[PDB]
Amino acid sequence: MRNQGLGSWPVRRARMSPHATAVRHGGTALTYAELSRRVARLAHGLREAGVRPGDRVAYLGPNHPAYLETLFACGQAGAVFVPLNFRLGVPELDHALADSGASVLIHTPEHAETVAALADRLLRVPAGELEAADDEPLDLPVGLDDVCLLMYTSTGRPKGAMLTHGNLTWNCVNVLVETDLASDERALVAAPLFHAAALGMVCLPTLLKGGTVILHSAFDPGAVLSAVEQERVTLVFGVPTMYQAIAAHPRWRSTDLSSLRTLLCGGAPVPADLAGRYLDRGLAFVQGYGMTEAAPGVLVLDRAHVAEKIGSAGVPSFFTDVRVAGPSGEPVPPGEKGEIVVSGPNVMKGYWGRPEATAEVLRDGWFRSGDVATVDGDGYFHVVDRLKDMIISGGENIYPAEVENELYGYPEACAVIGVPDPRWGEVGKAVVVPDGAELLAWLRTRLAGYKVPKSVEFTDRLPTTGSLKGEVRRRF
Amino acid sequence: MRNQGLGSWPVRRARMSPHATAVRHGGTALTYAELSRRVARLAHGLREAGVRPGDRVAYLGPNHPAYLETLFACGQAGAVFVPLNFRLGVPELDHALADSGASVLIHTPEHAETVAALADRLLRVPAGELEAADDEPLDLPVGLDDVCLLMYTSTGRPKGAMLTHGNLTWNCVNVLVETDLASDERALVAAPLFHAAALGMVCLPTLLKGGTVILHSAFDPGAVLSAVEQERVTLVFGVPTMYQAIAAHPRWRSTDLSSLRTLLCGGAPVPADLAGRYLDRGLAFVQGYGMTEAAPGVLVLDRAHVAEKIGSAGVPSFFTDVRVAGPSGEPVPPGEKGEIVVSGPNVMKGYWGRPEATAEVLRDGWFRSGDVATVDGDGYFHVVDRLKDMIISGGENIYPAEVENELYGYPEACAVIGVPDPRWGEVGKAVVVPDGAELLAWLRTRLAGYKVPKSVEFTDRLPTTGSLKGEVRRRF
Amino acid sequence: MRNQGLGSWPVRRARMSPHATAVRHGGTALTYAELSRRVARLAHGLREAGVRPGDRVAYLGPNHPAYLETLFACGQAGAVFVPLNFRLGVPELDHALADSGASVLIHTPEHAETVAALAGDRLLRVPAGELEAADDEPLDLPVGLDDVCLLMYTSGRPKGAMLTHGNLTWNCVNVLVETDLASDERALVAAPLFHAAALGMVCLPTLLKGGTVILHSAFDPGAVLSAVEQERVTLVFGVPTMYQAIAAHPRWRSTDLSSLRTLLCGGAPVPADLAGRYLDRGLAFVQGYGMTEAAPGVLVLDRAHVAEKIGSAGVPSFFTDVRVAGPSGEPVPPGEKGEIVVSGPNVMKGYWGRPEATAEVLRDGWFRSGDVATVDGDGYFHVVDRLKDMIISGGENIYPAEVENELYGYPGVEACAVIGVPDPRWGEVGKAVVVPAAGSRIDGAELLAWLRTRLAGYKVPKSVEFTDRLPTTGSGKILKGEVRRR
Amino acid sequence: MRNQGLGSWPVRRARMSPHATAVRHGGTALTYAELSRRVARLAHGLREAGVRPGDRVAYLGPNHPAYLETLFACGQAGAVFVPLNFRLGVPELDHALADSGASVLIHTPEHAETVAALAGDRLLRVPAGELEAADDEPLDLPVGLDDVCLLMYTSGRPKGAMLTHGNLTWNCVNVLVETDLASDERALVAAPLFHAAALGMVCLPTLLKGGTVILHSAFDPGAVLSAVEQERVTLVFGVPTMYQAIAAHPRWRSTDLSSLRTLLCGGAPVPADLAGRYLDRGLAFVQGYGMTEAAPGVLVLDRAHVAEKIGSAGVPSFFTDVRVAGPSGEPVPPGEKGEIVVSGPNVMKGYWGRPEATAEVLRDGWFRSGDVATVDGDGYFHVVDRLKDMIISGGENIYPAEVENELYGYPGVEACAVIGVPDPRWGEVGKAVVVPAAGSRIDGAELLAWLRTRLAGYKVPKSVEFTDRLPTTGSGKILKGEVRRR
Ligand SMILES: Nc1ncnc2c1ncn2[C@@H]1O[C@H](COP(=O)(O)O)[C@@H](O)[C@H]1O
Ligand SMILES: Nc1ncnc2c1ncn2[C@@H]1O[C@H](COP(=O)(O)O)[C@@H](O)[C@H]1O
Ligand SMILES: Nc1ncnc2c1ncn2[C@@H]1O[C@H](COP(=O)(O)O)[C@@H](O)[C@H]1O
Ligand SMILES: Nc1ncnc2c1ncn2[C@@H]1O[C@H](COP(=O)(O)O)[C@@H](O)[C@H]1O
Ligand SMILES: [Mg+2]
Ligand SMILES: [Mg+2]
Ligand SMILES: [Mg+2]
Ligand SMILES: [Mg+2]
Ligand SMILES: [Mg+2]
Ligand SMILES: [Mg+2]
Ligand SMILES: [Mg+2]
Ligand SMILES: [Mg+2]
Repeated sequence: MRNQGLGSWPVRRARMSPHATAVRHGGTALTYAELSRRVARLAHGLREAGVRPGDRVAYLGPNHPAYLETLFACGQAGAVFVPLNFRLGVPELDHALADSGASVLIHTPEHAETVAALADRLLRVPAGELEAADDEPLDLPVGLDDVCLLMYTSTGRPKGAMLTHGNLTWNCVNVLVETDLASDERALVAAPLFHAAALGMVCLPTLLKGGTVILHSAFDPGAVLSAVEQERVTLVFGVPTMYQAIAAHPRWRSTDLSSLRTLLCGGAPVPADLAGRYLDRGLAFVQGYGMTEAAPGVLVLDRAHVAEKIGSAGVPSFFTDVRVAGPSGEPVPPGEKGEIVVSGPNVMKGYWGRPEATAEVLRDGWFRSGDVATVDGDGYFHVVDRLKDMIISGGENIYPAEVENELYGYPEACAVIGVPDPRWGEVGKAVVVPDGAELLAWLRTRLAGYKVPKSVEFTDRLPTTGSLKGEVRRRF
Repeated sequence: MRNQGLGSWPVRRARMSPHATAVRHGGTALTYAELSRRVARLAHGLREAGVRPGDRVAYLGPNHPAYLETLFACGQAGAVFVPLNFRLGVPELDHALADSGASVLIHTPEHAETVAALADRLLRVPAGELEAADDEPLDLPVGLDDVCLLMYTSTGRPKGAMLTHGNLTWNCVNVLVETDLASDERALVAAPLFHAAALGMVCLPTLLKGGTVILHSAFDPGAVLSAVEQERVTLVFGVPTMYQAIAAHPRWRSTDLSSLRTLLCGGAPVPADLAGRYLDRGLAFVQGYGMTEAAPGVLVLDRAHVAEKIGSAGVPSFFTDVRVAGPSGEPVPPGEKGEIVVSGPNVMKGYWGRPEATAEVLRDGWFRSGDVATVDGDGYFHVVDRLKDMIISGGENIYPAEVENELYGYPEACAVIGVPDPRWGEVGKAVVVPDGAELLAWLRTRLAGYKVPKSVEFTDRLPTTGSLKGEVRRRF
Repeated sequence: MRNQGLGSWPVRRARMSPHATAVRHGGTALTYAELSRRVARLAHGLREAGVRPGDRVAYLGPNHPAYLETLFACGQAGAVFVPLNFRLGVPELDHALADSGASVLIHTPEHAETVAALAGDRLLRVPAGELEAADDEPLDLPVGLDDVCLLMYTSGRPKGAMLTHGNLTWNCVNVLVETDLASDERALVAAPLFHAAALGMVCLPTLLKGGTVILHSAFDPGAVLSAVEQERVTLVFGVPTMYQAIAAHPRWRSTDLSSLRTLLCGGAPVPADLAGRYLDRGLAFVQGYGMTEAAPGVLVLDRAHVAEKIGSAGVPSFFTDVRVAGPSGEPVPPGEKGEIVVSGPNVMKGYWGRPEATAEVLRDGWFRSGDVATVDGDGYFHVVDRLKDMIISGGENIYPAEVENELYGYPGVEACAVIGVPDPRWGEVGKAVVVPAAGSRIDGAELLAWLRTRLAGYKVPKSVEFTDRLPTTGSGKILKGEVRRR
Repeated sequence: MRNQGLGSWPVRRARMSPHATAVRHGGTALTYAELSRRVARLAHGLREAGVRPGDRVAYLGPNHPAYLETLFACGQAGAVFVPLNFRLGVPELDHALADSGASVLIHTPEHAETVAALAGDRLLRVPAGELEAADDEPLDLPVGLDDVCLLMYTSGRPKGAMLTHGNLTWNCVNVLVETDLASDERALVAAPLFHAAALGMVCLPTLLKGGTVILHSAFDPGAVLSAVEQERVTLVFGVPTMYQAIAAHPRWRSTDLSSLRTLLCGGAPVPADLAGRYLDRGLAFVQGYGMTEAAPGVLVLDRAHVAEKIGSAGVPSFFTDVRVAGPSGEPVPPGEKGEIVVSGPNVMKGYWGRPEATAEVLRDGWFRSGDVATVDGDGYFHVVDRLKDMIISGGENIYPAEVENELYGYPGVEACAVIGVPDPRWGEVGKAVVVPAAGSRIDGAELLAWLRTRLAGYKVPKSVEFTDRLPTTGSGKILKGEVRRR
């Protein structure tokens, strides 16, 4: 078989479990054989619409069978898939389509308006039209080092992370090594497949294991609770906010959750209170740390250590290597702070048409996360902060997230930011929404003096749309 | 991490589950951390004994922790491991050591006599001596295309199958894709680790998943039954003969088997009667077809189809491609006979220092199994016979195994062999152990005339040590 | 340097010989310094026009600096170059553009009309020299030797040969190993650069060596002779028909040829007449055999061995392996006929979008030439015919070239071609198509009767049809897609 | 052909120029045909003696056909060649054999005693020419360009540079691109083949081009001159000390040097005296800079640019990238000092069994030269000193070569060396070690007092110790492991 990439997956799965159900969405159920044939038809269709090896095909739409069909079809046509972030403005879609140089944009009816407003040598086709009339799979030569997809990463305009067929395959291998999945898996995907997390951590590994991927086009806590008991979901991925919204809904206590085997949380660390609430209900989080550039898995905190290592990001996935390094590039003394750097077959080729930006951050197979961390005696990592947020005050490092985290012990939302100073170069400045007074004096009971902000401004709201933004700087 | 091969596995597993038990043998229990440190010490030890990248280290001994320690140590030293078949004569050991050019032979006390009789620029050291006094892992550069081990294949002298770190890694990925293993796996290894089957199908995948490998230096049906209930085994690999011996032992009915989740059978097809007996007891066989040259997995018949497709070899493992091909090299019309040929990342680099012999059988990534087969409408394969046993009679193919299989319906053991003929070029000759008469007339009720042997010789015993041999030819 | 491909060549060469003349075209000369600045301006320009890694850029025009600028600019932009046969009509160009999926076409002004008529909605049509951006700093995109450099179309429908950066780099290494080029070469490219021959055998190796490529937009033997003595050409590539026209020109005696060091001849063998005419003016041919799919070098017959091994295609280039194989695939009894099969780092990735057609001719890195040949005890290859021109008649093979060779011995046969035609008795039978000399009269029955004299009856065509002209390539090979016409 | 490595070179070359002389050594000449038969006999012989893929075979002896036979036979047997420094004592050879893990040692008869004293239990000791098997059919084992061809030991303890088949192949491509070699080269190898210079810059490229390698077992300027005029040498490699001894010989005027086309000089820059002495006999040096770990080519200063860019190490070879980097790793303000870092397919796999020492100097395919240098506006490199010879004195850098350069200007300083010596005030301070001319008397205090005249006080050594001779390499570089002696 000449196609070694994701394009071949539907065909390989169909030889193994043709009649097993692969995708559920509204009333739509696709078996593996139905997926293979629908993929082979869209591939031949992209060929006929003039798609050639290395060409980019964008998808603008929600979690939906068309997402996976476009993904596998691209692979089958030797093309590069581009899953757009469906929440972005026209200017931003335009930027993503210009940069990737997409030659075809496949979209769902609800985006038809927005698609018609996009900047003219792009073939914009509604999902289902482009599909052709052969349903025998193409077998084009695709190696694992060939780019499978461009995933745009939000300090500059967005950059396309080049994830190879190899990157996503080896990420799925990592998941199968560290988590226990089976043939009879029923995985609920209510996080977006346009993020590496839903796609890499749950969708692809469930399809590869011959289980069922249940897609929701939207996140609703209630639909997720109903889905869990009605569909007998074994496997869910979410970010803390999605598990917060689920636990907080009226039917949290009423819903039957005995079917859940594996609850994956990524994106950010699970707050202690949230982990405790799921634990109280018999549910333990597997916590993942990762990034787009690692396709995305890097560290796993297993359900056994979730309580024993509170707000650890965990240990390396099997085929990855992870270290904390200085600016010096060398490993730091254990317990000391440095930058998480990642290496392995899951790590990206680079940023699409940005080779210099790539070289700042990728070198000798090692990717710079932009995360400050410590490694404890047991090789468990502890994320401190974003290296970009770091304040330098009389040559001493201040991690806002440490100072912020103390401010939250005070009787809503806060940001600590760097501010020029005539003699220290930079000094802390707390921005707080509440009912006030100068209790920086409380912070002086809690922090190294030099870490305490020298000023505190009260406000009414902060740019907290992130679901906080360092545009707080702009309001110094 | 520069070592991408099996040598790195103990270190990667120890970052993940240090305190979980990896190996049980007599009273010996090794945790992953204990395995990593023991491996790092044997690696440094091999270095100090003058082992350099690409050097061969042989192991002569039974299933035992020293087997895995030598395997991982070789990998860690950038060396090539050579697991000898412990049942072979001195002349045959000599041939395997000459051909591989082993520079170190590590052995267990019981083989000390035999090792002292071996032909003088070989360093012969008992297991445990060579071990050194650093226990920090070496990180030498090892790629997946580097040879991990030489596995000798029984029509000529034995040939060393070069299995790369890549071959064994991708075989383990295949196993994790098609079978459901967990962190809490307890796998019994009473088949020899010097075969690709025990090593590739069970041992490596169980270690990679963070479970426990229970080794028995010998096959005893009784010890296996006791082991299953006393140790709570979830996972067993065997050949039909080993499952035949287990089911036939006094304590078959008495033994508690509720712990068994996955029963793997390989080597040959499970006789209907044997599959039925395990089924009657609630136990379903996953059947594997494979060969040394595929590291070794190729086809899987899952527990769901074990009854529905009796004596099918099954469908391709996910990352493999399998076809029946003519001498013409092309796929054959469905249902027609041809040679199973295998392709994929599990398939060997070639036979050690035999490039011409390799080229007869490996070409464009495709390996010739030497197995005649058919593929049915559902893509399920059916092994007919060994291409080498095929008889050509007036230009028509006779598969002895088909004729033999009819002879076994007659009221012990039989072989059908080719025999020169003045006008047909070759003709059948049945060799039977019983009480006789010429009931080739019964075969004429059952077979195409041209397939019926033209003569039948009765005998007392046949070379049935294989646990039949085409040395029956020699007694034409 | 992250770009290992041809896109990095102008920057690697500008570091060593910045002020040496790289390209001469009439009154225009680029130094290596200027080539690198122009290539980098065009690569930036292409990217501004939406060119991204793997996109296809086509060039329509003759031998021109813009050919080499577009080639190198594509590599620098991580893109794939598509050199179009500039003699094609718009239906054939439409096919090449659609199959390739070119999203940009650069053309010289004489193709403005052809370009206006192309099937194009998502093709940017650009006149050469209108996409030169302000930024002249070389881009350094990650490009490996296994990345595709260009699609070169075959003469079924045209198939796009995927030549990698490695394929073309290793062809140049083959040329440097077997031919003696120096930093003062003055190479005349009067054959088309859209063929592998001029590009791979003369153009790129000369640029690699810091030499001067002299381009002619067209072949005129009179321009070639003026150029050799005026420009002191050291190196020429041509097919035998070019070298014939050069020798049959009135200024062949008066032209100073003393500068000529290396005469490369490919496409077909040099007739004994041709060798003799050049021998007597001191000039010997290095004869090469190759194909598009080997980028293109495979065999060479050097000037030292043209004497004893007459009509040989010669011996393998250093990094290339060459064999004659059975219809099986297995090597043949030495002396007997089989197919030339080629292996090495010069051999293509496969045909673009045509994986099944690729697998029929490319397995285990061995390419099926479609050439029938023998190999002698000395490893010298002898090309007999094209496999697909074979005529099977009562289950015996007939080699038409053996028959055409005999037909040339008959008074007033100026050109001919023997094709397979269906027949119920024999499956196939030969038909001769013969072009008579303008001042010669030929009886069909006498011609056939005379062949029967010379050949086993099974080889002799059953019929003869006369014509004024046969379908010949720009070079002068008979298409044999005159099966269609008779 | 499954062997892509140097092991296949004798068979690839026997196909093209079988009867051309490949190697001449006094009265012995091998044709390419005979080299291939001998290499194949030895490869079979090695395998009979238990040599398998990846095993190490060492050669102890001078420049000799057996060097090249063992090299190519190792490749053909899938094995790794270990060319030992034949000037080493048995403790240093024992180290090289133990670190390499050689399981076979081929030696010429003059090393019979040294070889008898080696620490060996599992080493087969073999006299050259005693492992020639009957089978002369080339083996074709699978060998990739990334397989290790040879371990070349560094001058800590010696480190084994893993040079791949690719590394050495791509060095030869670099040589063919930048130097004008032809099939009639007659290359004199009077420098040792156990160094990368003679092997990679002259020997292998000449064999690739179907030329003749003329080997001398020893360097004697009188033999070199006789050989040039008698053998009509076209190509020579040497370090400046070899070219100095050749020019200071009585038969330099009477020797016909007219055959010389290419003079390659590596190791160190040619003094202005040397260039002038060769200029006046019509001869110009192609000057190369390189190291073992780049197989070894990196920079070249061609004869066309030796005039204006005096003391330059020149510009990068075509397939090699070269930069000056901060202690950071980042490129430096142009004109300022940093370390030469090298990238390209010629750069080694790493040091054998020494992955940590490798990672200190080799990341992202960039190798740290240990050379301090500047680059000018023209991309020409200027080597200043070795990084590890730097003297840090009150946190200021002192370049000893800048100080030794000034010391050479003082009456009767024949040789000298400046080393770092510990000091409590400044961390480090310089000490001069000076060899006086046999007929010169020098006051230490006056020498230092005069340096103070010429240099900032912080650069001037605090002490001077006199000696009769300094530790110099076979070439003539000062070891600087005279730190040990003073
Ligand atoms: N489990 C986690 N714990 C803490 N921070 C995390 C975790 N997962 C992701 N992050 C943060 O989010 C980044 C990933 O960004 P993205 O590629 O957009 O998913 C990481 O580099 C961290 O800064
Ligand atoms: N499941 C199976 N069914 C039938 N034959 C098998 C099966 N597994 C292995 N074999 C046979 O045994 C061979 C493997 O030999 P070995 O490499 O020694 O294990 C295959 O090529 C088949 O001939
Ligand atoms: N020297 C030659 N002698 C005979 N045929 C040749 C020679 N050079 C090229 N050819 C033919 O031209 C074909 C390549 O065509 P093309 O790829 O279009 O250049 C070869 O496969 C041969 O059939
Ligand atoms: N042309 C040259 N000019 C200056 N130093 C050189 C030159 N060629 C070689 N070297 C020095 O020799 C080193 C290589 O030593 P080796 O690897 O033992 O040949 C380089 O790193 C330089 O320090
Ligand atoms: Mg950039
Ligand atoms: Mg053989
Ligand atoms: Mg000029
Ligand atoms: Mg096709
Ligand atoms: Mg033409
Ligand atoms: Mg000679
Ligand atoms: Mg070390
Ligand atoms: Mg020396």
